[PDB]
Amino acid sequence: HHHHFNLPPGNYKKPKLLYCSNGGHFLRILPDGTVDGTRDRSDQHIQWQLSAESVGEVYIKSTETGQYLAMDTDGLLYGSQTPNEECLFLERLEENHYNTYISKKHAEKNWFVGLKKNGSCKRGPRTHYGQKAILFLPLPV
Repeated sequence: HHHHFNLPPGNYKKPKLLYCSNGGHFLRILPDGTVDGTRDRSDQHIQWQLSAESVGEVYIKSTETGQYLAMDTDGLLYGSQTPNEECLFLERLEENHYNTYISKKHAEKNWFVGLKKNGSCKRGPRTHYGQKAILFLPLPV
């Protein structure tokens, strides 16, 4: 393993909103695959269903569009129609409270899912332990 194994105390029984404390944005993915963050809780593209493939390994899927959140070879988040190795994330507890998501594919480089204060997604190499951009709080829908 290249990462710790502190896991968040929760399940995948129901869909969730992925709230980012950094700028207070909900993770969003449009039908065309555009990924970003919005503070509009009425938005119809911020609902996600997570599922575990292995303990601590999750798929993060848009309930509205059916797309899987994924990070590409350049560290850009995108929406994949079908599950692939770029769609798996290591879901972990952080600062004993939040959830972080590390790209399994690029785990050795510590590339995380993250949102800047202006609501734009961070590129993998620009993320790292210690940022508020990578801290999420799963909220009920």
